[PDB]
Amino acid sequence: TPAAESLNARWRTAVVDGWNNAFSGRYPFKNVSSDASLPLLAKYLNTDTGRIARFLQNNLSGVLHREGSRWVPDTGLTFNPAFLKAINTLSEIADVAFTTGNAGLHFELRPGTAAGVMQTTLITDNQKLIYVNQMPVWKRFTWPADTEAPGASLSWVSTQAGTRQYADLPGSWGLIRLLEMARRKAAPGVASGWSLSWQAQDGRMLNYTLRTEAGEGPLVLLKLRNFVLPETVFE
Amino acid sequence: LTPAAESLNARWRTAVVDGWNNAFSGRYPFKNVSSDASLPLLAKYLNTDTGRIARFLQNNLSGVLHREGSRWVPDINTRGLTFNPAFLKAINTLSEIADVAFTTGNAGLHFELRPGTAAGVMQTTLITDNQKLIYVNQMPVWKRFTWPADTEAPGASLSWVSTQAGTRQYADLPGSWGLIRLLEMARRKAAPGVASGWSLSWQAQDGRMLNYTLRTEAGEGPLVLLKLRNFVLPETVFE
Ligand SMILES: [Zn+2]
Ligand SMILES: [Zn+2]
Ligand SMILES: [Zn+2]
Ligand SMILES: [Zn+2]
Repeated sequence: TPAAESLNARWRTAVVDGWNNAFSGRYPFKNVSSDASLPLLAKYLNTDTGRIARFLQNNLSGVLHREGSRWVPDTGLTFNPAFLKAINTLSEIADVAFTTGNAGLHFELRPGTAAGVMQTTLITDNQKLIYVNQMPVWKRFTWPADTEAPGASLSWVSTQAGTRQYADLPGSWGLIRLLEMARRKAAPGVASGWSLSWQAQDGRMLNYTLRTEAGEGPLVLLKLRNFVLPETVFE
Repeated sequence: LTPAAESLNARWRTAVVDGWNNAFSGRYPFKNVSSDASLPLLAKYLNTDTGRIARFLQNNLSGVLHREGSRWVPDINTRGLTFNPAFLKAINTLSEIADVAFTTGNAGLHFELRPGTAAGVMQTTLITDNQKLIYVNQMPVWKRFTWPADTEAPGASLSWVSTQAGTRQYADLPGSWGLIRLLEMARRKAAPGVASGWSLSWQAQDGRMLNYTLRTEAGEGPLVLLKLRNFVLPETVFE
């Protein structure tokens, strides 16, 4: 219908044009060195005040409704399935990582053990976890955390060598780039838990368990890899 | 002090204090007024490592002042050079607030509330940034809240139902600081046998108490923002 087509043009002018100008050729969308701006991303995907949420409220209130964090179509106006997938992916990321109106989440890590590993050191935005042999406990982390030098790093001591660096990933997305490198799987019998494993250069495993406050915690940001904001709302 | 101390004080006012006062004079929480201070602008000044104040300290005072965790300590005591004690107290108050409420580089913290009971109170409704807690004297549970929480209409409110009347409003405080304005009104004391807990009580207009227990993640949680009430950023670093 003409109303549907005018809405598609408005969606590009009000939202998509600016989204692509901000995030083209930026990590996490692409595996590149240049980082997406977290405050700019918040301005687009904030749950209630973001540019996308406001567009949905101002133009689609009668055909699309919130169901907690989900966006559900109200039972020549058929939605582009890519548009529905995209807004649902962004609403899930906003619910986990942008609750305060800016990027910010908490999670906990518990260090694990591995044959031949004497020590592990994981750092994110100057929050350090050194594990040698203390009783393993859950350490709370914040992402992002205010620092002059943001980034994440991981190191280990083996039975064959002194301290070695697995990776040093600078920038506000350092933690996310590091998580992208881990082997990840559901933790057996751990509520909202994931077993993380980084295979170090000597073949040894650097093991941790991740526990979140909600959903996938920081792993949710990986849903932005190769993410495309559709240019159309209706088919 | 000496010409070097005076030049540094002048740089402190040009780089930091002039802008701080332009942003925050006659704004809540600094003054008990209707106009609200900007939370993103406040973060740009007091962020622990990246804030305008922290950067001034790093760029101009690295040889006479250093960090000890979240704290700022004089080394410094170079001959005839002495800090204004109000300057040291002020940066340490801001450091404490930043450590509790600005860990992500923007305003943001979590806390939990558990509702309590009072004679003649049949319901209480507490709302902050559209997060609602309705209590009707059943088995009490903890509810998690975030401040700020993204919403089109920020603010906080509290209402109650009593034996003498239906729903009454205790307060409706709009704006990003609504929760803080509401917490300011409560009687507060350490909770008996609750780790990092405070018992909060609002004395409603009918004389009945609207009781809650607050549990925080770190320090005073949202109560730390009350340290900004009547806060003055000193115009001088050195005497
Ligand atoms: Zn937390
Ligand atoms: Zn720091
Ligand atoms: Zn909402
Ligand atoms: Zn007061």
